[PDB]
Amino acid sequence: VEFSRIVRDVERLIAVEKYSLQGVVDGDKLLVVGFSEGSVNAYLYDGGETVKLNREPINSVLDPHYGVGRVILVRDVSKGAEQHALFKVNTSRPGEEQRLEAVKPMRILSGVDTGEAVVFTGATEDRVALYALDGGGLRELARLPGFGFVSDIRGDLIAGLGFFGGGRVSLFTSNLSSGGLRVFDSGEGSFSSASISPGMKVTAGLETAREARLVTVDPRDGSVEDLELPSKDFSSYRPTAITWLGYLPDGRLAVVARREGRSAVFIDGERVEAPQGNHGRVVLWRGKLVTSHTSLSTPPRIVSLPSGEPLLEGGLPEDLRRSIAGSRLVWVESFDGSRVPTYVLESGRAPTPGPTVVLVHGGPFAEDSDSWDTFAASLAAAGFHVVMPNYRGSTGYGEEWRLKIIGDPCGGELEDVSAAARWARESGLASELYIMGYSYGGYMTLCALTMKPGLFKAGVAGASVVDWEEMYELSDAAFRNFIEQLTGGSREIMRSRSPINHVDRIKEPLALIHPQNASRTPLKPLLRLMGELLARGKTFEAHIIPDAGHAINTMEDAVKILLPAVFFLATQRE
Amino acid sequence: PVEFSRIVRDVERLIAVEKYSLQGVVDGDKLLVVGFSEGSVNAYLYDGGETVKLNREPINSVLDPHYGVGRVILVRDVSKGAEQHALFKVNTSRPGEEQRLEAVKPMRILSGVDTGEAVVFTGATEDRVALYALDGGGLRELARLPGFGFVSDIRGDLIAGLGFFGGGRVSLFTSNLSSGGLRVFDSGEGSFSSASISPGMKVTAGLETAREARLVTVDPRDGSVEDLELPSKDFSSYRPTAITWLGYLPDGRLAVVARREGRSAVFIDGERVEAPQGNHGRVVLWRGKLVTSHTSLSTPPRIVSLPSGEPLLEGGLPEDLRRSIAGSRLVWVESFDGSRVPTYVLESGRAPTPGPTVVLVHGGPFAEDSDSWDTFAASLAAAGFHVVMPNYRGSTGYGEEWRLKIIGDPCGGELEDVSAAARWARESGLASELYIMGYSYGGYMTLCALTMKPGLFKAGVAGASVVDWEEMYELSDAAFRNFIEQLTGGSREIMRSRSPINHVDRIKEPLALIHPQNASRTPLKPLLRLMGELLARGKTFEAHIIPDAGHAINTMEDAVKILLPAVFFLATQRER
Ligand code: NA
Repeated sequence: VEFSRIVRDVERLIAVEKYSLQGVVDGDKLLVVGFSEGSVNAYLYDGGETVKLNREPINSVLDPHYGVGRVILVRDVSKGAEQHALFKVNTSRPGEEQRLEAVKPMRILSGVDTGEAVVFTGATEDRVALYALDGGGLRELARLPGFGFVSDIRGDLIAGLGFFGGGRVSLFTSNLSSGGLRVFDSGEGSFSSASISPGMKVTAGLETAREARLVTVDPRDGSVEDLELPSKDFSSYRPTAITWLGYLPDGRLAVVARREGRSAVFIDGERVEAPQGNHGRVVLWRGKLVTSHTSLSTPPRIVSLPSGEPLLEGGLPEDLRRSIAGSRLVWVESFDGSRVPTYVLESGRAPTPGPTVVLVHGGPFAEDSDSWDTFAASLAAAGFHVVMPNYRGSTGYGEEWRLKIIGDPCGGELEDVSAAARWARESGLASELYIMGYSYGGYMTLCALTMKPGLFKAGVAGASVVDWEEMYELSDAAFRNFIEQLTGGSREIMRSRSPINHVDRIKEPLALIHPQNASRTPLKPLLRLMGELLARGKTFEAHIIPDAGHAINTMEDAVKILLPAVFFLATQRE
Repeated sequence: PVEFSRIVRDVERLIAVEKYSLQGVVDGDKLLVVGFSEGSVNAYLYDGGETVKLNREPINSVLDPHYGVGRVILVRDVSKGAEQHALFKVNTSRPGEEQRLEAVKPMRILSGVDTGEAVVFTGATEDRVALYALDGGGLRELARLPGFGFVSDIRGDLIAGLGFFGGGRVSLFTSNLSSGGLRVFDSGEGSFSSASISPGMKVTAGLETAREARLVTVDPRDGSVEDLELPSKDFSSYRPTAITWLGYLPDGRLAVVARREGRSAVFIDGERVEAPQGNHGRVVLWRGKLVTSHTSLSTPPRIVSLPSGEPLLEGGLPEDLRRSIAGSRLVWVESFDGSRVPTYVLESGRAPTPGPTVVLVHGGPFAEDSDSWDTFAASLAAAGFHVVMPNYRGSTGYGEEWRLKIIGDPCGGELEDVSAAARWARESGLASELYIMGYSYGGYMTLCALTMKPGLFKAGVAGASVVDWEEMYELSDAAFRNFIEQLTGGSREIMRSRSPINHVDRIKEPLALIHPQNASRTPLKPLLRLMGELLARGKTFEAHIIPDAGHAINTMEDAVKILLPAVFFLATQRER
């Protein structure tokens, strides 16, 4: 088909600037970070115009207290390095950077700038520690028992989140003046967000096996109670996650919470009209609410609420814009009676019924939400509708649903994926069906083509697992433990659920995209698969790529990993 | 930053450009052309400024028609690129309706002629190469051939052809439609090159000797050979080194296309006929005028009238792509033993001088880089690489002696010629950095260069490559087993010692492997073993295996998939 058009469109989708809202600084300017093709810059936004604060690209910026007249840039000390330096920029003098020399190179994990002290967590060779940098120099407030993140500061009280053991995220506090550490264990749940009330309590999002709650943790005694808000929109929403929360300067509590792959914005419990998708932090700016917004049809952008009008968004050309046309959540009926929550991104370049890709997510412990995805957008741009099923094993729909995969790889979850394909069929969406996925999704491609021949017209398997038994034996102890958990410790399940053992059954074209030198997705087992495919007469395409990396950031990453899947599907279509 | 979308747009347009091959004259004076158009290889009748498509699904070729026959025999791969072909008849009055010739099971069809009453062809199966005759009554094996063999011409009961029956030498052969059998004629002077049966039932053949070519008359009844005297001396004074094609026209005149230094000339009964600079194919008589094909490094294959040179059918390139070729030249590179390697150089209008340069190594090995259109070289020129195309020993076009030097010595003197062309590029001031790329025997040469000459090139692209002579032999059809024997001088030691899979530890440069999965000449299995070795020995590489495709690419999509990875790879290396 139209190869150069697909490439031009992929270039634009890769290059589109994506924005996140960091806070309000200086006198009522938005601090926003923009990401374009693996390059991060920080900006002041003030009504139409953006002004870049940093010189060379950065990693991130620390969280500013409302109105502070400076920004703290976090920047990799080397190309790719996992160690950082801190640089201050005065908001009145953008582009002029002052290296914070008192802070040696370390892995900067998080931070908040009070305007009087930069309070941050960092990992060195020796430790993870909470630090404060002020006029007198650098102080270590506390050593932390593992990775921790500062969430908020009000006066001398510091609140944060810690991966301090037990499998879940604890809350912690420290004191700006005297340091120390107080940890508040999350019990059956896991803390997701925290902000300090004007009354010096820690409001926190506490995610659980089912619904998330908003709790008040008293830092004087560790008492935890459900926090009741003046408006009951938030509690009647029944969130499963709490993304972020924060007190606004007027003392009202802003909460962003999620359920079923989309978020909602609340101010003192009252829900605010917001564009469908997912949202980030909320600020009050010139007396109006502002957030970031993303969806399957919309790259991360800054919007005004309640209108949803974009204040800052990357440009896509009209033609590409119209190709990526609208997302929706459908509950697909599987075999169990179970209902598989499935996102659908419609293509403006495909008729209905049209060519449809079931794009299976990796993990498996991950979620397909209504959030911008370069892969789904590229497929839509190339004239495919995209179906993204949260097969059992997925996160975002409670622990019971995630746990269903355990013991049963290439079982119920493959039935869920197949259920989503039949639904695409059964609803009038799909004229023809393809499967594509990476990581566990690549494994699902192979499982589909082996266990459900005739379901899909062709399949793309990226960074797939081909044989659990071999993998278990090749692997490091972390990955070995996962394989042991997934398979229920049965060598018999390792074998029967391994697609290399069922190559005879494949009847459809298969494209393999695979890293040449990735430690946890090794090439040898894939060479075996290809040998098995060739021996048994099967149509296959293969692309073996050195240094594939682990995110599609640049056009080069896309050309290596995404383009071959798209060109392969486009040629299989016609 | 690599200009990916610009590269794809250029590569797609250069692939897409229509290309034509002249095949004969059928029915009511209609030209029979094979054309790449609408993204695939098809067969067409041309007459009265219009084409009519004969086939439905894409094809590979057609059999040579006798003049005025009322059908065309399509040759189509029915094995998704593995080159097991079937034959399909189309009546010229009913284009687009195909009758499969079911009496011929799929096999590798090598050549053929359709008299209108007998379809005569050569084909290779697992156990033999054979000359076949097919009629309304059935299929006959006229003779088994001791190697690759090709039907050249039929007049009456007499069949003439050419055979690779030993030592890289080409023999003439005859058979009889009525009675079959095989007579082989070998020259002690060189190799026969094309053949056509005179009205007097002699076989006129090109004879390529050590350093020149000439025309001879072979009497098939007693095997006598004499020089053919022509009524014009232009041919003889032209001093050709190779014969491209010859054929008797219906009016009895003898058309000869002969060449030297990678450009051809057209002669009718010895007389030189004005033709566009480049290379020409077959000459046909159409409505009393001469028509041939024409190509050059800047000119995709087209069909032209002689002596005007005016095209009847041609594809056009847009100005931007036309300017991306700044020029071409033949240079003579001095090799390791003093031999002068005739080397075509395609200068990019998009590269500085000195600039990034690709040594693009031809396949075969019995093939040549000439002043003839090369899609791959044009794509490289468009992506900002100069292209150096060396006629390493084993190449055609420069005499039997140069061609036969390769026999028994793969990855020997011919690799030194490739390496000397590379050195010349750098030493002459053309090349700022050097890459190697090739397909088939050319991909063998990439692998041989990176194993035997580490550090000469910055990076290599090996497409459809020979990896291991030994395993390829075991997997080869009767024809290819024989050919492999000839190339290796029958030595299993040469088979091992000259296979790059046995020298993977020596590789120091980045390598891109490209291979059609159903390639039946250079199979995929040894490539998978090469990948295992590269991995075991900690070498960095990328690989691209193309589905439902083989050696003979006949669609735009498969061409894009075999070419684009190479250009992307080289573009990226250039920024390294
Ligand atoms: Na997703």
